[PDB]
Amino acid sequence: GVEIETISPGDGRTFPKKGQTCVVHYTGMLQNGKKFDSSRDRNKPFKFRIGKQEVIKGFEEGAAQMSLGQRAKLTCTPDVAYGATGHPGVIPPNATLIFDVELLNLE
Repeated sequence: GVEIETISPGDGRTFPKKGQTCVVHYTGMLQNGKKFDSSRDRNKPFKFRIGKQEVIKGFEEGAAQMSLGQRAKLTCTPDVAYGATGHPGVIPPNATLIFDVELLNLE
């Protein structure tokens, strides 16, 4: 369950593919809750690649459904990120995730 609500600008044609490393200024948010993660704070914008199951599955499909310069708005289901177990002390079990994601990559 990946729902994209795109803030427009970018190009919409340079899509991420396999074997590519992409750079994201992500921003976490809990539904009816506060912030829990921000790459904007640490100022190291989280270089990662595609297809190695590094990130969660809900964030993985959202990165492929964007392009260079875009600014999406993720909405993930509990079963794709943590909802059975829950990340200990940081994410409660059966939680719904909200993300502000801007992709400014290379490659």
